[PDB]
Amino acid sequence: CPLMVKVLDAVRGSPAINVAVHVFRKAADDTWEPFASGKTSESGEPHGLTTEEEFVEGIYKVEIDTKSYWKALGISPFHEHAEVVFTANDSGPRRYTIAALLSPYSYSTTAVVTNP
Amino acid sequence: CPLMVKVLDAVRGSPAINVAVHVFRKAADDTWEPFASGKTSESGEPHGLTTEEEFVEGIYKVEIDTKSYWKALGISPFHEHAEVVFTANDSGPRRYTIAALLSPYSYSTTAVVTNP
Amino acid sequence: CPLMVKVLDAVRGSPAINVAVHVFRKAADDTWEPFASGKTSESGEPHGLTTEEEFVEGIYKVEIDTKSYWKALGISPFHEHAEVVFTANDSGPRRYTIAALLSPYSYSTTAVVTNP
Amino acid sequence: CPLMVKVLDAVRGSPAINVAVHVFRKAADDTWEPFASGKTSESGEPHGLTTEEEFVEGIYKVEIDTKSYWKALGISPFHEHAEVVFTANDSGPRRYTIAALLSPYSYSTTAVVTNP
Repeated sequence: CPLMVKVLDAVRGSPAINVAVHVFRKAADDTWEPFASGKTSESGEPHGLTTEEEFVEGIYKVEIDTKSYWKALGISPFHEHAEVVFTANDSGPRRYTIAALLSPYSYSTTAVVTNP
Repeated sequence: CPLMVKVLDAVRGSPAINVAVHVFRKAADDTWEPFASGKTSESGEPHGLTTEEEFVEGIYKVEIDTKSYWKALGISPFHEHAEVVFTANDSGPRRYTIAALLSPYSYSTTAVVTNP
Repeated sequence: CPLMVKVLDAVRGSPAINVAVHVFRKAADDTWEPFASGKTSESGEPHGLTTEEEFVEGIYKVEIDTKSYWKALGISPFHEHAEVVFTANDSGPRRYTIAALLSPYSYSTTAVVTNP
Repeated sequence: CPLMVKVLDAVRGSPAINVAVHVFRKAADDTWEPFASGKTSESGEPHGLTTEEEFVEGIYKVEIDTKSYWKALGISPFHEHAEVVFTANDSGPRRYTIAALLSPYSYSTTAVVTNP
């Protein structure tokens, strides 16, 4: 898969299960059009966000719904969500893995880009 | 100041000077209204963002312009920008410190909230 | 595998290839005895550090040689190395994954523990 | 002060008060010699670690006692402790700020070095 997102819970030391991930694409008119949507599973990854034939070049926004993940566990988090905005496939096809690591009051993101 | 943002460079080990930071406030109408803006100075921070009587309750979005700091250094970074979205002063007035730690391909955000 | 370490490069957005990882075990006499040794490969993981039959309970030290990885690329890093000290298998058998994310002047570690 | 260490709590969003921090100095003989020690106060930092004429060139190891801060809060954390090992004042005198950001299962360290 061209796009992979991994979400980790830094307070409980495990993958963040059922975190909602929404991918959008900046559409011609500077509008963000909905491009993919999933919920992480056990592993911490949402399955099959896109395919290599639809994952065209563009500016994608990956938005992770962090608020809801810590409110169901009883914690009141600082952020409303986590988002990553990046230009993809501009210089040619790559595979991107976005890693988010969560804590009620901090989050880190890292991209690991590869040449298929 | 009620809102302070500190931006740091993890490649060269110093504060990121002249990063533009913009603060918006979600307006009645789900609209983001510009509410403050500044550049990081020698210490890694934009001065005077706002005042304790302007900083009222609301959903605030802090946008750090990441791409322009790495590009001026010869680096082609992953992210378009960095943004932090949080609900402020809900519970009563506090002092928020946002810290941003930058690398071409990764960034962390941490919030330190202080007593009303 | 019971023990897995993943090392990532936050400045170049890829796995850290050829990073030396040494695992020790606090031996009866508070001495650290050498327990395993590897070098990461493409993926960012050293292969086969230990087996489930030797990975007994104990206090393990995972030491990552970060200095050498950034000096060969021309950068002069802040830390001499990165280390993670943890108690393993105390409450029963688990699988531990240690993730280190690197930058000349910062590093983060995260453990993702699982019940085999 | 030439050496300042700031320790922060990522679960509750505040500085970690009363974390014990110890600084050692690798002695002639590859020996670690105790060289300073303190507890984080209300602001997340131990005061007076050392003085500009005691802080000379050398390999320094800063050890943050992580396990005891999480255990006093009812949390059973992953790491025994946190340590930062760096060569100081090599190149001439500078001011180092070490920041530690804690979560039960993850920690980050960042160094901010300032002009001789």
